[PDB]
Amino acid sequence: SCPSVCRCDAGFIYCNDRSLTSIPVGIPEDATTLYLQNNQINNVGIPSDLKNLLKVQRIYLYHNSLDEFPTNLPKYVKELHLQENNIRTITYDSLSKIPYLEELHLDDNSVSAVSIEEGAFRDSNYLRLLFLSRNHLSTIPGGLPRTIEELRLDDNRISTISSPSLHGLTSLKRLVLDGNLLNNHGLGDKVFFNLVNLTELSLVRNSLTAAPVNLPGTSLRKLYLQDNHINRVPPNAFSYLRQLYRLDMSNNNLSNLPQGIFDDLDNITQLILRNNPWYCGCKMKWVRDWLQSLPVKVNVRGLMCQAPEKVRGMAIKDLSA
Repeated sequence: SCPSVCRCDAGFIYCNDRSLTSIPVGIPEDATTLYLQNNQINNVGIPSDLKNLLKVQRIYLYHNSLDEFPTNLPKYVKELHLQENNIRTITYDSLSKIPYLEELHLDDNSVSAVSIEEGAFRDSNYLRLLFLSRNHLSTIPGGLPRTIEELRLDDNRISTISSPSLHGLTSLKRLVLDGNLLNNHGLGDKVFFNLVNLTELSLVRNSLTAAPVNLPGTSLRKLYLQDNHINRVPPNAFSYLRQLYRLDMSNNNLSNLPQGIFDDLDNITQLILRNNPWYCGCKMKWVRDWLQSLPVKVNVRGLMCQAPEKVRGMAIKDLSA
């Protein structure tokens, strides 16, 4: 039942790390897992008798010679790994050919905003986990199904986010937008407000000049704004976030905080504000009284004076005038 080069055992077919250019024509009728990882298999190397396999559920095709989205894939593919390859073309035809698809992997690929077909993902409503990280995507695609729970777009070329692109995704929980050229104007006017089930949001290493407003405080626990150029934070930005557990704002251009900003945060435990040139004067004296009243279980780190030079390297909670 098994080929000469590739070796299989009770539905688990291991053809991996054998320097194969094309998949073997014959595979056992009854299968569960198919390993084609770390090989030289290209888009043309896929045989015609691959779609005939019904029992298959998970295929590992990462680190291969794929140029576009694979064709003639099996009728049932729950888990599909298409990472570390040169995939550029993702059309409606190749994606709709797989009626059942729970999770799709697309890490370290040459996928852009214009490469994807307009409303391609809208057909397959089984998608829950989608990873579009380490790609050349200029913007988040509009056509996406509501069933997505986890979405990752880290280390991309995203500059602007369109409004109807993220609207409608009710069951979305995690959204990662790291290593992008996203500014305060580039980010949607209202784009996170509708995401009610959103728990984790990451905006690490972006061109953001200020903290965004209209954030959902229904399920959000972790908010990441690390390695940004945030100068001023409005009082409405952290307001209503009564369920926020962690707040990381390391490496930012913040100098002074306005009165009544962390008052709405009730479930707050972590308040990271490291690498910030804080100006310790008279207008921000409210922070001194705030830190000595509640922060016992709540920890505020990196909140030290940088201006003036006389009181540099000292905590606001210990200082008094």
